[PDB]
Amino acid sequence: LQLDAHASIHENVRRLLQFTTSIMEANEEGIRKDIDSEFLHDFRVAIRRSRSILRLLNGVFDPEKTAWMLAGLRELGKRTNDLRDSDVYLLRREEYTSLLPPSLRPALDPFFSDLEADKRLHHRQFCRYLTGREYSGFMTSLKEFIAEGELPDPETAPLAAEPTGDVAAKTIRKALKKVLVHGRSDAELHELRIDCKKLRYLLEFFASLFPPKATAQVLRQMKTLQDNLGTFVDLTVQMEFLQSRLETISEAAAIGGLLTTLYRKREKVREHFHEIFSGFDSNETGELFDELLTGL
Repeated sequence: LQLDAHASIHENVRRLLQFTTSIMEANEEGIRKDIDSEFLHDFRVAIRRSRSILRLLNGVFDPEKTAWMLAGLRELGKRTNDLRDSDVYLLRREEYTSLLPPSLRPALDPFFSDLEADKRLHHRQFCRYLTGREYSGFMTSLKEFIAEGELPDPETAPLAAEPTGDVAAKTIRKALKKVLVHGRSDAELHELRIDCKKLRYLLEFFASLFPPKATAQVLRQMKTLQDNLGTFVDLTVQMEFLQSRLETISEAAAIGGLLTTLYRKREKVREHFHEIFSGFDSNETGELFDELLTGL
């Protein structure tokens, strides 16, 4: 993504949406033809990033347009959830049967055949949504709206006319601050993980304003904090799923198996958090951001 450093933040956020919506549209065929699971993944990342930035930078667009985009994107994202789960868990097939004693492994067959049936249903549901008018009406209106370069009423869109550099340095700095304030359980790790996502999204949005070498230095600096939190949440999610699948004797032993194995690992991940954040919460970190943001 290529930003104009002296353009208003309204201009640069529009450029972001142009970019992310073009990703959504580019990935529709691969999803519909079921080429592989990466297409839906990239489609979801584009939505998540759009929603995140539009919310972090509230006041860049007219308030009615902002709520309309956010509500539309939220519902679009929601539409992708069931199909994404289906792809995701089927992809864990080799891995899941590898955690189990060879005696519990065959009891996972009905579980994966259920997943394949779910995949078929969700694929059809989502494709029917992608080829309908509600989706295409939304996307057409969205593209049309993001083509509008004219600045909105600054009374109710007070951020729109501000210079990007200013906004970039202020928002990143505040996002880093939130991470540290908050880092200094379960609920603490879930929240902190979102703090880091929000920081990462801003970095990736604003990257073309920086020298390449300091964006990477900063993202490498965050990487183990983000790996910790991301794995901890993903395992929680997996456990929540496997939990639910139980309510619906061999198969039960197998899932109790996976559940137990993932709970174990999640506690180890947990235990290693404090070390990692304490290493991130350093004077060096705060300098690396100084170097990134200097002169903005």
